[PDB]
Amino acid sequence: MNIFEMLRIDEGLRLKIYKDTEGYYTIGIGHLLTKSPSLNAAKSELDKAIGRNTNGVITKDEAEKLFNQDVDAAVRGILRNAKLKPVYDSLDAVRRAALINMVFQMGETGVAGFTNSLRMLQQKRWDEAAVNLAKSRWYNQTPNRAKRVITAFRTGTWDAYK
Ligand SMILES: [Cl-]
Ligand SMILES: [Cl-]
Repeated sequence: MNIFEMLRIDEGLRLKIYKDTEGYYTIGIGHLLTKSPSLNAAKSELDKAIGRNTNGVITKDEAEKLFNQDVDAAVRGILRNAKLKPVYDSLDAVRRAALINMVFQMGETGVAGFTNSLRMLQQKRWDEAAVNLAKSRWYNQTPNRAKRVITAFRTGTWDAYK
């Protein structure tokens, strides 16, 4: 298992513009287009991202390309963040993937806000961090996904995804 396969499972793949769990226009593999309520604004961002007049529909290759860029950006966001970097550096491979997943989902800013959880991860207090990670809107809004990511932090294995 790896970061790509993990996120492909959590986000799924959709070739036409759709609304995410929060109701925002998205496409492909969890690629947020805009938070704006307008479909046109969404279509405009899509075309700008792909480089062609899409009409709200992309190909698989196009979805994957956005996905590669998005994963790359998540990692780079973590490494550039003063709060996140040190955590990330302290973790093993599986747990690093869990942190990337969260950043992909909520943004660096969002994750950087889990101050207490981050400290616990850094200290390697797995069970404690898992409980703390669960006391959040994130867990309450997308519990199944949250549960899978939390298990990875807790156990250091991909069991939840197998
Ligand atoms: Cl983009
Ligand atoms: Cl969920």
